Amino acid sequence: TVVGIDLGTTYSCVGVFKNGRVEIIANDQGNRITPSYVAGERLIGDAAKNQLTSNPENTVFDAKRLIGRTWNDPSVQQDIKFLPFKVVEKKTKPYIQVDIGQTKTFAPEEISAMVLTKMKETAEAYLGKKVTHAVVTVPAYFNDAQRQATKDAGTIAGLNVMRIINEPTAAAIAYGLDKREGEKNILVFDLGGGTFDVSLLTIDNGVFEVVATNGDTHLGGEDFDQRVMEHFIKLYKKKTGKDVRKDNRAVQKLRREVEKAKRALSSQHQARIEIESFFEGEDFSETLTRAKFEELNMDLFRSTMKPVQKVLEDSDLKKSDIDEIVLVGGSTRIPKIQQLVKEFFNGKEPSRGINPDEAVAYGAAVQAGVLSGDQDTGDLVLLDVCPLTLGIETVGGVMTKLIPRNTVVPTKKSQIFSTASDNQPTFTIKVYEGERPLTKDNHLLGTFDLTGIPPAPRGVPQIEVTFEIDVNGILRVTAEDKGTGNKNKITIT
Repeated sequence: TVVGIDLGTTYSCVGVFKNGRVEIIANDQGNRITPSYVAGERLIGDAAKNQLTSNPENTVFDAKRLIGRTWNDPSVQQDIKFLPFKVVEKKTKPYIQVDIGQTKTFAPEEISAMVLTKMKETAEAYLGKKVTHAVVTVPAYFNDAQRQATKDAGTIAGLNVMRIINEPTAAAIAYGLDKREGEKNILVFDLGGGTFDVSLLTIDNGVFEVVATNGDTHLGGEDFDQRVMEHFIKLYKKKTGKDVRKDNRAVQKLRREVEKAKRALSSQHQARIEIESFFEGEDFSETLTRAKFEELNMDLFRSTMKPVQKVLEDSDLKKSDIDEIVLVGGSTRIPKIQQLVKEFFNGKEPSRGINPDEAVAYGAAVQAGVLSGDQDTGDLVLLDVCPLTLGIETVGGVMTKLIPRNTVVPTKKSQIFSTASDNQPTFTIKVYEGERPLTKDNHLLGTFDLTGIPPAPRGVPQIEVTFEIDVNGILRVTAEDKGTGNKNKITIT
């Protein structure tokens, strides 16, 4: 069976379509999203990320920033300034050098391969079978090199990447926006852990097109965490006099608490940050209000509107021209974000229902099912049918059908006719092809007579007219006096 994988900058997610529903699969730790992190032993996911504070030089993350790019790419030269691990050119490509005290050099797609191996190892456990096929998502702005590099990361991990799909397109498919009538302008607002992407999608009768894209490559949920961590470190110093910044474990534990507290503030107006051994055996427990969280981050929040205005004016659209707003990324749970977006679109409510950090993985899994042979319902048999309507002329030049259009061949169909006059001694069978009610508007294929009808009043004699089509398309029309056994036939080609 084939799975859907969201391979994100900061977190990755895996889903699958089974028993008429998509299932987002939790990992060994029970988390439905896995950090895109790799760190004597080799660690992948939550374990690797927990090591960052103590061993930054040899903890690899944000490989998606480098994948399928050249060393002299201004984006690469900019990003390597703030990455703690060693990035070196080799044949014009950026390579990551870490200490396993063995030193090793990894291509970005090799780090991504390890992350995909973990997501593959998450789905196999749940399903109880080996996973060999996947639909993998990429940002809409990815070029062929970045798409191929992502394909190669799947191949190294032992997956047949059937399709590579745009992240905004996958989000739209999760909300079933592909299964509506007419044309729709859709904005995708994607605020992830480390990246902000805005995408203007057009859908005209099932067909998706990415009109324009914008955002900020260095804005995400983790920037909101940093602002809160700053606040509580400053406050703890003021409350006590202990500076905590250089205590690896203190910052590690504070980050965990701020992440969970932030998520609670998406549901409630107050959350408690409780650390048990914060610094030198001292406990720390404080309340963070929603109001205080919003105050610390309001300028970051307001900055997400600027790229939204740019995609609109780059695509020659007004706010009014937008039909749907789809929210993607964990950070779009933040009530103030949803409030700002709604305010921006003069009272229009963004689309919600799917957990916004699972939306891309959900949509990937839907397309996965569409290419999955496991979802087999029932088989078809081709029918041989007659493309034309065949019949005979009745009193008044009326078209009486014996073989309707799309009747299956071979066939034998009989209808009973009688005389239109008292002691009528003969019938003329006039064979017609066409759809019109008067035979004058239809095509004559031929005629024959049936003579020697014994005398009787009108409507009393009983004649069976039979139309026979065999395999060759040979039409054979028979008229039989059922009373006597009198017969005549014609064969039309």
